[PDB]
Amino acid sequence: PIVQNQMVHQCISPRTLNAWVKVVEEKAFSPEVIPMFSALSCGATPQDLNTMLNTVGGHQAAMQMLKETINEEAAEWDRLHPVHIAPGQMREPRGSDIAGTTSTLQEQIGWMTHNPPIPVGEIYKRWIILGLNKIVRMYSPTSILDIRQGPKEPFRDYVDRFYKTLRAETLLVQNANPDCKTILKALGPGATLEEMMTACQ
Amino acid sequence: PIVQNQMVHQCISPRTLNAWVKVVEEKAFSPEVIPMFSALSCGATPQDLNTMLNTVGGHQAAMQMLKETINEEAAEWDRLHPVHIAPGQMREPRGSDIAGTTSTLQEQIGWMTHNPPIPVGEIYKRWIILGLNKIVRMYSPTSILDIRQGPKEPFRDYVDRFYKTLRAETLLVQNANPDCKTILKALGPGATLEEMMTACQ
Amino acid sequence: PIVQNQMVHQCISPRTLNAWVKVVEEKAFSPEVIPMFSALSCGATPQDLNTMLNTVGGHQAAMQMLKETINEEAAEWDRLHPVHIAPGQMREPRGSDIAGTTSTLQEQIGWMTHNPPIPVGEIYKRWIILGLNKIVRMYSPTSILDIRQGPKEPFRDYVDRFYKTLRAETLLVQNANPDCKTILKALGPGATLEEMMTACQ
Amino acid sequence: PIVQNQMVHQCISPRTLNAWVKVVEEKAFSPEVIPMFSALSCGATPQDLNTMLNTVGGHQAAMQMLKETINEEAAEWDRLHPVHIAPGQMREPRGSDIAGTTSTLQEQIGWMTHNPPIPVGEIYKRWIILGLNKIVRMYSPTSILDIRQGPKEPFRDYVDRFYKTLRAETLLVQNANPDCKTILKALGPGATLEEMMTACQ
Amino acid sequence: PIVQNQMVHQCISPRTLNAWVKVVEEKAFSPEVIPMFSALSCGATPQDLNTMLNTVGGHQAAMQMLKETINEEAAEWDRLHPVHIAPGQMREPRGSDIAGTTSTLQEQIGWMTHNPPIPVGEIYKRWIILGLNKIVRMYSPTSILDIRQGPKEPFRDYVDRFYKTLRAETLLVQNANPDCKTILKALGPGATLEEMMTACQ
Amino acid sequence: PIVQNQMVHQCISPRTLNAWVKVVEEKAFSPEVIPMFSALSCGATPQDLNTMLNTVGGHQAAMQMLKETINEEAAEWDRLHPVHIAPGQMREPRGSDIAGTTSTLQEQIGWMTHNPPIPVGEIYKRWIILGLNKIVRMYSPTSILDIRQGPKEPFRDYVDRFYKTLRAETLLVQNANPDCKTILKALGPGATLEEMMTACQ
Ligand SMILES: O=C1N[C@@H](c2ccc(O)cc2)c2c(-c3ccccc3)n[nH]c21
Ligand SMILES: O=C1N[C@@H](c2ccc(O)cc2)c2c(-c3ccccc3)n[nH]c21
Ligand SMILES: O=C1N[C@@H](c2ccc(O)cc2)c2c(-c3ccccc3)n[nH]c21
Ligand SMILES: O=C1N[C@@H](c2ccc(O)cc2)c2c(-c3ccccc3)n[nH]c21
Ligand SMILES: O=C1N[C@@H](c2ccc(O)cc2)c2c(-c3ccccc3)n[nH]c21
Ligand SMILES: O=C1N[C@@H](c2ccc(O)cc2)c2c(-c3ccccc3)n[nH]c21
Repeated sequence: PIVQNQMVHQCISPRTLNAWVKVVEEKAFSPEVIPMFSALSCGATPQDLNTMLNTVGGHQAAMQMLKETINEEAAEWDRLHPVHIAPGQMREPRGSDIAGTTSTLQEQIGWMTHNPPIPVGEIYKRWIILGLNKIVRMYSPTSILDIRQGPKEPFRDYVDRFYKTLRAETLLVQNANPDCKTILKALGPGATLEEMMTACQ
Repeated sequence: PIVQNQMVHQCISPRTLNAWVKVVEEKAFSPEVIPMFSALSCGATPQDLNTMLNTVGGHQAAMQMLKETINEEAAEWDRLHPVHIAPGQMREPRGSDIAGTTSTLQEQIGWMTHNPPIPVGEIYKRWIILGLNKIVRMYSPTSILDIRQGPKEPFRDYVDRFYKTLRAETLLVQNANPDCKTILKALGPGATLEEMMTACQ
Repeated sequence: PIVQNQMVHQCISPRTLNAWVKVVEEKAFSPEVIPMFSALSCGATPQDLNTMLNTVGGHQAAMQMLKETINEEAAEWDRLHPVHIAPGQMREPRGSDIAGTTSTLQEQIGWMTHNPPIPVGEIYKRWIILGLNKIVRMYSPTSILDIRQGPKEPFRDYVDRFYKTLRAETLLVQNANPDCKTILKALGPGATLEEMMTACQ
Repeated sequence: PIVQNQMVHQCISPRTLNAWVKVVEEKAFSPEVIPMFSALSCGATPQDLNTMLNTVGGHQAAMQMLKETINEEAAEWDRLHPVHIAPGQMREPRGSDIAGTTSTLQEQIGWMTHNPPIPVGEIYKRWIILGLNKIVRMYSPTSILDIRQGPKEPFRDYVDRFYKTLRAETLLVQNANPDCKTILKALGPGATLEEMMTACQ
Repeated sequence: PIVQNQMVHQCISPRTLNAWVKVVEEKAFSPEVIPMFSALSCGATPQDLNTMLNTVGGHQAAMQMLKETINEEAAEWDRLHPVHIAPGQMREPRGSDIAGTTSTLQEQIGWMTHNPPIPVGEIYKRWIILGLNKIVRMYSPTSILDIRQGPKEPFRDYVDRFYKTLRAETLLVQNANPDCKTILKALGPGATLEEMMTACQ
Repeated sequence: PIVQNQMVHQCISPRTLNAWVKVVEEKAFSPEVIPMFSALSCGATPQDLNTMLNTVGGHQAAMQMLKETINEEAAEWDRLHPVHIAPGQMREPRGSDIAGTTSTLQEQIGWMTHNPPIPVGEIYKRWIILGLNKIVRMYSPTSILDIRQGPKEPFRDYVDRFYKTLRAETLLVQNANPDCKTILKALGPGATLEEMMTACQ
């Protein structure tokens, strides 16, 4: 990453490398893996972002889809900012430069700590997370329509499933079971989730 | 977080990220998870507080209730402090800015290290903990009325349960079993818990 | 904690938070948990001491007894030092201020690093350890009178039990078994534990 | 490694040493072990690169092949840059010097931090990774021709295998099973992997 | 401990605290626990040395013997250096001061960093290790006389046992079995252990 | 160790202490334990090298052989450099001084950071590794002559064993099984291991 000591490059740590690999192995593309990726890639250069993605062993269908999303975003960067060199001067980053493909670490360090800074780490991380959210949604096994409360299912457990599915992807009342549904209609409109959950406790 | 080096931003650590996720997985909304959250979010920016909350995989009914509490507190912040920009000047944080929704990391860094400082990390953490205490209370399985000492239950074990339930949520004497209750009445008023626990040992 | 960088505040660490919670879970109120608590709370502010105590999940009968001891010590602090404010000046800490109840972190930082320093961290830690020793003694299952050497028990194992019990709470010779007791009387007075343990090997 | 404090030598860490050894033990020469090696050897001297390779216990057929690749690259370095000494002056690194065989740590430190720098760590790491990719390819058990979708195999699982094999080493459509193949031909040309994977969901 | 930043006090770490406790739990008073104790107590104050000893849960017979050895050494310190105060001046450390019993942390910090330094940490550690070696020897289960090579025991395994016992507490040839003994006598005098071990391989 | 802050002494870490002890316990005197020892003892003083060796619990036959090798090297140091004191001046290190036996930590710190430096840490580490390689070779269970490819053994597995044995201690072709041997002779002379391994795949 780049961090303060002045902004300087620091090695990505064994802890960070390990953390990311393990979260992917344990959680796959569960929605909460996105904020974890983002946190572990704090201050990350494009080389670091590529390093973290490369260390993943499985899920190569997903990694391939991620490359496609990244390519799309790179072509849009080049559409918006066409790259136009003078000796010892900073060059303009194209799409592939931001994705760490055609840029060196020094060039990446140069853009990020420049004044004004060109945050190629954050621009790339945005493309990656955009791609990762597309995968999270695809790998979501259940539609929100299929999430309904079972006759003996505690209301809490049903809501946990409802917003879990919704995160990946008055309907809550519709899909509640008959008993709790009657209690919820009795509360009327403008009832908070807290009040609903207490009412069906 | 923000810490001293001067106040500067530091990345949230893999240890901290991991610690929080594991405590939630192991303890759910047991009362003691609140002080742990608060300690792990020491010096935290709103982005950090959102990051920690986002990394939680389950409990989305609870996370939804937390958003509701946060919204309520945000509307009260905007009621108390209406946001009213001049070039290169610091803007006033509204409710959603404190919750990290409509504020950047730089703006957050700017408010927190300003002189005088606007501690948006602590103001937000207060809203979160307020919401988290509401959940702790809701998920408490047992009422204090139902906590009574069994005929062969050691008095210590009963008191452990009594104050455990009470933390989530002369009654102690009333709910004691006949044998220990007689010993406790014999001690009279103004007996400390220590003396009570020794008397029924 | 407060440590040198100048004396400055540092966040309590995930390692420290975890260490304390695990020692309590594994050892409960075994005597050796007191020196571990004291070591893990090195340089601790009252907020830190409260944080460590709060993160404990079980043992709420004990935590309640601890509050009682702390209250007693707070009332004695207020008896000895009655608190008597001038703008931008340091105020005098009362009992509840030392216990972190009515004091902010800044006020705590202010007292501790002041010249001359008012060590509210150490004064509070003393009250806590005083309370913790009272609990260690209470939860000690065996009296030293009941610790006696079994007919086939190695003398070493018996002494391990004898001083273990004694830590929580020529008697050693009296409670030794007949065979080893005769050997010990033959050594006469002024025999060291080493010589006793060798003589009954 | 060499890192900023000025560029200075730092010891390779127990965490780093352990990380590398464990990844090799768990993953052998799975493709993703290359980016992990590269990340763990960030800022590494030739001595460090040799240290990491030496700590590997098994896979000595592979380590021998790696030496061969390294020798080949060393002979090409000597072909391109023949080494031609003056007292207290820096000497020119030959092939074996870059590979850490005939160079001391001080000489390595000297080349790397020189102005202009001769990055012997990165030049050597390139030779090593070049050798490691040759092994990854050799130890790949399956040809991409043999990767075909089973009649009841989810399309996602088949693509995971397809790009996994391809990483080690409209064919994707050809090797799909009859049912999904018909759906894919119906999409026409220029369909993204995302659309293909959704179409066969 | 005390370390360089100038010599300043640093908190004993959770890693260090944990390491010591675990080594004692796993190895008891195996000989190699002494050098581990010494390494973990590097730069340690008397308070730190007492902290490490206090955190040990079992082995209170041994800890009691350790106190006895320490007392003996303290009385010898007071015999050699009788303590003879002037305002704001450093006082002379007596036996109990070195053992951390009657000395504060500040006084300990004062002696250790004084010029010339009075290394009370090292003087105390010497008393402790002297006591610990006495225990290692006592808890050694086997005499070296009883260590003899079994008829089918590999010579290496026998020598491992021989020097293991010897560490706790031409004899090696005498106690070797008939077959290997004849081979060893054939080597003559002045044969190294290496040659002996090869000869009986 | 000694490291840069200026060259200053730092405590050997719990991580480092633990790492070494565990590698010995898991790998004994497998060849790869030598480079691990060397890496973990980076910047080590003789006291540190002795500390690491002392913390090893088993293998006392080997540790004894190591002392013998060290003694031999010490006598050669004294043969080459006879030690010949002036107040407050640095003395000349003899054999036993380099081995940490008759030298203090301060004297060791003094030699190592002197200008010009006398690297007693590296000179001693060389003696130790020289001794450790002698043990690795001795404890190697299999001769390279006994390593031959089984009739159904994959060629890769055989080569792994061949160079494993060779590390501890056209022969590769001779010891290959009939089928693969014919393929290898057909390749002719000057075939690389890569080509051989592919040819017998
Ligand atoms: O140099 C690299 N550029 C990206 C990359 C590589 C190819 C592509 O079509 C899009 C992005 C990448 C990746 C990568 C790996 C998995 C998912 C996304 C990007 N790894 N290394 C690189
Ligand atoms: O940008 C964010 N703002 C909050 C948030 C998001 C929505 C809302 O109604 C209240 C607060 C939040 C959260 C969040 C997640 C779980 C519980 C509480 C807040 N995560 N990210 C953000
Ligand atoms: O703000 C606090 N003050 C103490 C406290 C709280 C109440 C009391 O009667 C005595 C001390 C405390 C504790 C606490 C918890 C368990 C045991 C001892 C003190 N946690 N937070 C606080
Ligand atoms: O000093 C060294 N130089 C390399 C090396 C050693 C021999 C060779 O033919 C090529 C490279 C090496 C290695 C090594 C070990 C395994 C794989 C590759 C290089 N370990 N130490 C050294
Ligand atoms: O303040 C202390 N002084 C020593 C001590 C305590 C009593 C004694 O007779 C000798 C040394 C000690 C110990 C201690 C504990 C176990 C073994 C050796 C010393 N713990 N705390 C203290
Ligand atoms: O002070 C010491 N000097 C060495 C040592 C001790 C005796 C000897 O004959 C050779 C070297 C050593 C060792 C040691 C232990 C195991 C193997 C090699 C050296 N531990 N402490 C010391």
